[PDB]
Amino acid sequence: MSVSAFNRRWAAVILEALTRHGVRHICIAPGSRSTPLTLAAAENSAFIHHTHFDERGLGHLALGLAKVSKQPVAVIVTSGTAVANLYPALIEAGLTGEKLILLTADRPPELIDCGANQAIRQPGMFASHPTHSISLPRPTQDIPARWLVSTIDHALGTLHAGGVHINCPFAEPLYGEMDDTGLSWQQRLGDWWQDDKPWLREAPRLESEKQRDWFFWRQKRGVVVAGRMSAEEGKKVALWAQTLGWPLIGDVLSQTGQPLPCADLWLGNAKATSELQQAQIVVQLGSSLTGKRLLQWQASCEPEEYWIVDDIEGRLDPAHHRGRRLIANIADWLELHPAEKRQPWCVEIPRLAEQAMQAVIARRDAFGEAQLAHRICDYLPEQGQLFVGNSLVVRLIDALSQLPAGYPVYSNRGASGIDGLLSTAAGVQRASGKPTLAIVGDLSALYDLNALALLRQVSAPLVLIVVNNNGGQIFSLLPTPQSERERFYLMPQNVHFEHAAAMFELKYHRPQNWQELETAFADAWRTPTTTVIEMVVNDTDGAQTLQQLLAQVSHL
Amino acid sequence: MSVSAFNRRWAAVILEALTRHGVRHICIAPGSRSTPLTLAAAENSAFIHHTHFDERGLGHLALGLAKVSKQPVAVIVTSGTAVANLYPALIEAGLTGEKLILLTADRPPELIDCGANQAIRQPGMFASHPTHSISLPRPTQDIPARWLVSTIDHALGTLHAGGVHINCPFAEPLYGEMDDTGLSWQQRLGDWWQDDKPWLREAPRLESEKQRDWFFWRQKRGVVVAGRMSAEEGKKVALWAQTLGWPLIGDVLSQTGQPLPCADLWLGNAKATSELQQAQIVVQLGSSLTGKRLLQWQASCEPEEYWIVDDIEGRLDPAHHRGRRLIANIADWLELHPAEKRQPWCVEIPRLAEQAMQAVIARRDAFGEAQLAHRICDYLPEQGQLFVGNSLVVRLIDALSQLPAGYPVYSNRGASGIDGLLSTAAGVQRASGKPTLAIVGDLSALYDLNALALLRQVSAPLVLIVVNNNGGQIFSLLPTPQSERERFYLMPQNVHFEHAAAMFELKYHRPQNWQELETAFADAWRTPTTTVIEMVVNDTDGAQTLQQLLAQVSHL
Ligand SMILES: Cc1ncc(C[n+]2c([C@@H](O)CCC(=O)O)sc(CCOP(=O)(O)OP(=O)(O)O)c2C)c(N)n1
Ligand SMILES: Cc1ncc(C[n+]2c([C@@H](O)CCC(=O)O)sc(CCOP(=O)(O)OP(=O)(O)O)c2C)c(N)n1
Ligand SMILES: [Mn+2]
Ligand SMILES: [Mn+2]
Repeated sequence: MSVSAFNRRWAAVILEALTRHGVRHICIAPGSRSTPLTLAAAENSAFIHHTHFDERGLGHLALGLAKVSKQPVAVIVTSGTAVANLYPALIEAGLTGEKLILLTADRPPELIDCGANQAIRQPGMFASHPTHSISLPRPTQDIPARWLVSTIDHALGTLHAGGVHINCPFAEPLYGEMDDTGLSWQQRLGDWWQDDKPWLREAPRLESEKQRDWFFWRQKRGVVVAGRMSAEEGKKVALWAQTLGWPLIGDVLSQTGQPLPCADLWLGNAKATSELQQAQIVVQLGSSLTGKRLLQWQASCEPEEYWIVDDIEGRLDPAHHRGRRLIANIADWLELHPAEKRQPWCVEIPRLAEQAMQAVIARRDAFGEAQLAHRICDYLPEQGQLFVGNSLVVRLIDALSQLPAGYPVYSNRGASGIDGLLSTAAGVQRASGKPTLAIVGDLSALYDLNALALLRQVSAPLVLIVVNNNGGQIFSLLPTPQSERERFYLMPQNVHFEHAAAMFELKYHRPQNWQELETAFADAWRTPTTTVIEMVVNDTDGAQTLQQLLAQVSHL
Repeated sequence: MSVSAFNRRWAAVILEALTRHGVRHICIAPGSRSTPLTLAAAENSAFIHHTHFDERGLGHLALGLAKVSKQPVAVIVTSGTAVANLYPALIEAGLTGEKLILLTADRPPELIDCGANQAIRQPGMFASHPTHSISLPRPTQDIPARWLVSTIDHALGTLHAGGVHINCPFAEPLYGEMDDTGLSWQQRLGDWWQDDKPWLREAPRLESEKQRDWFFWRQKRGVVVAGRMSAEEGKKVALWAQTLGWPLIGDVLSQTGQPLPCADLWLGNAKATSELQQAQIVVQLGSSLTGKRLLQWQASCEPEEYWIVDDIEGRLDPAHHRGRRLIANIADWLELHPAEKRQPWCVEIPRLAEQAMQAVIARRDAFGEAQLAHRICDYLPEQGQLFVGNSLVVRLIDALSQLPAGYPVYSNRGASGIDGLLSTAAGVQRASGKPTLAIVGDLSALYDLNALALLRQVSAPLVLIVVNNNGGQIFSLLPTPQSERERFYLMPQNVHFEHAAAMFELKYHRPQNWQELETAFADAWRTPTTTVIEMVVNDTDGAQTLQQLLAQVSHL
């Protein structure tokens, strides 16, 4: 009888189904059409609920929660452009593997393509970007509940990685007190309601087999390249490479401890590339390599075989080497392909790497973003985590700093968007409950400005450093044309962030030197709140310092 | 020879072609991959160039420019999530007809699906929402320029309404001096380069035929419903209905002068709906009707025929009446189907409409948002335009005010998103150069908060009223459940906007009464700048006032 009640019973099956697949966090934006999902979510004691008014930020909040928790995270939005705003986070999840379950409320079929308010064509609107797409039918008791839960169970069970789009049409009436409509329909699932398992368990695992000729290849002159991986994996890779006696090129995202630091500099030295030409195999673990010199060396090197080990699917070598693409958990893969103690074969590169780091240390004093990057390991929160933004900061830390082995680093380096860094950082913090250092540029902070609202609720101190070099100064590093560079590339906005912090009642510091910066950090880590630290620097100093250090090390 | 040079020659053909189809405005966001497009655009003197750092706002800026200018507007963004951020404005354009030309830079095919930075699958990523989608091939001189310009001319030439997605892959190198690579390839177009017309002229017109039985139907008892249309159209429709003697129900978006105002109130009176039961034909011009009582009357009425005249395509009647869907320019359609002077047939409704307005007038004094809506006609800038936001404000103005005939009203009421209202208003202002009054709610202002950067550049005064009722109070009008209402619907953010204005160096007022509001208005219209006026009101007063006035008029 009651459409509004059955709507909520239908939605209740969807949300309860998700709890059987480890969904704990659910992120909700406001709306009317989403009522059945949102009320079902509110009533379900399994969930931790997060809310936000910007669906683009909401998507990135979910991304950050999923990134850290390694759990699928659900999102509820209403029909219309609210759904479209999830696209950026969905795309990034597609690339880096976060499991985002997007429950998107829709108008019923009778209200599509007839000029109805807030009604658009939603099925398939994210194209190939979701791993799974489910277009649910118009709710009816004539479709059994066992079908509905089975469909959700299939999507979640077979999900190796990435996003799921679950489009959810509901007809009005949406409101009214609940009667018993749909109760007997729900009760057809029997004691599944009191169970802790899915209705349908479908969970095939995707994994490459052991390479049986590894014991042959590990005897050769190899190189280990470490890309993005977990903090624990980084430590394991570091020990493994050391035992092999193979040089380890470690990305800022690797948490390997970077035993040959400043690779973006010493890879620019012909003596290094000459030595690396002796490598017969490269084993890369993880992906999304950061540095330009590393990506250039990757593109140029011609080992007999190039292997990439990672737990995400598809090709990961943009230079298309002859070799192997091995899908595996990195820690597991290392146990299957163990190192045996062997004499190191590289002689020149350790020397060069030490000289490179010394060159950077020689320039540590100036109060600039290159120096902040270089020294960032002095400001990492104890037992905390680092969220690095995109553009120059990730490149400068990668080139100029040596981050501690096993110290957790998080980022959005799939598509490397500057559109969701603050809201992602909020999710990263909330998921782990750890003190968090996040560092972003000024255009990045502006892009996701309203995410400062989310940063008013963190469970441990979060320091947000905004490096303000007045524009996108990556375009001063790149060889952009001088005539058009300022108006069409850099796009300086000539703002500061003191009033933004004040608007959201966040503590704010604008340190003018290292002493004030250290005092600001000392102040910030004291309370479970977000502190904004704006570091104002001269526009092109960071880019020019990198260029100068590159030139200096290349002549070593 | 030079890939960087040819990239720019290929892009130059694309941008020059657009100038032959009335594209004057181009909106550009920063990136490296977009370099060929962006430099080609920068070099082309036909364009007015706009920039912004948030691509979602950039899309809405373009939407606003197109909305007012009635010409196609181009957009350039780089590859990755930048592209995804254009979705909301593209969807809105699909519904209300703005011609947005989206030039989205892409990686070349060899860098897709191989773990390359900022490379995603872009062709088809907007699904069915663009009117036309072009996936350009990897640039090569082996494809003649005449094909490239012809393909663009086909897309723009046959564009009745809505967006065009032009995906533009470019391979590196992107930078480098221009040599003569591609010059002879371009010159194959001969003196087209000096012409003012397209290479291929393909411009069929889409239009319904004259209704040959109109002289029969115009003598029947009809009702005219006026939805969204141009300001000039509003005036013509008002005169046309008056001549026919048919009652005119005029939307806030119609600019008809609303001769039977407060329709959202008096349509709730059974005596009005009883009189309307005599209507044998309803002729609706324009669409996207605003008010609940009007949408409910539309759904319940059963005239012999229901006609909708509008210049956008497809079904526009969400109640699916037996009738006609007539595609035409509204002014042209009225000339093709002229009115005959006939005696008005409605007697009861004019009485009710007068009584309804008196009821609202009785409550004009309180300093609340309902009163602001009612009185807004008294505060319109001379020779200006109104941009009305979504949620309560558009509904309160529609229900409670009588806007002057022919006074331009602009809005985003296709999908009615609250995600781009400030940036749209910025585009609306820049397109017309007129003094602009924009009114939005607090969550709306937060959603598009960084668009205040754009409002730093207006060519005439813009007053931005932010109605702060601490949350989405439309969900206090809707029968949402009380227990979950605050956390999961209203989502109060408990902020003010004084610091937001200050951040972007915009004048700010927080008036405490009408005198102070009028003083703020007086100061604001004096300079070509944006003034922020924050009206802080009691959260649920506006909703409750509307509810009470509805009840009051229903009992007349
Ligand atoms: C949503 C979107 N849209 C546009 C872009 C293009 N884009 C970039 C990519 O080229 C960098 C990808 C990467 O890190 O590899 S970096 C950049 C400027 C950032 O300025 P900033 O925050 O002040 O920092 P700074 O440059 O260090 O001064 C832009 C605008 C994007 N990435 N995402
Ligand atoms: C991008 C997106 N995402 C979510 C929504 C859902 N949604 C609405 C639709 O229900 C209203 C469509 C309409 O106007 O017809 S209104 C609304 C809250 C607005 O709060 P406010 O600005 O403070 O104004 P107030 O309510 O008067 O206090 C939301 C969140 C949306 N529209 N667009
Ligand atoms: Mn910057
Ligand atoms: Mn509000």
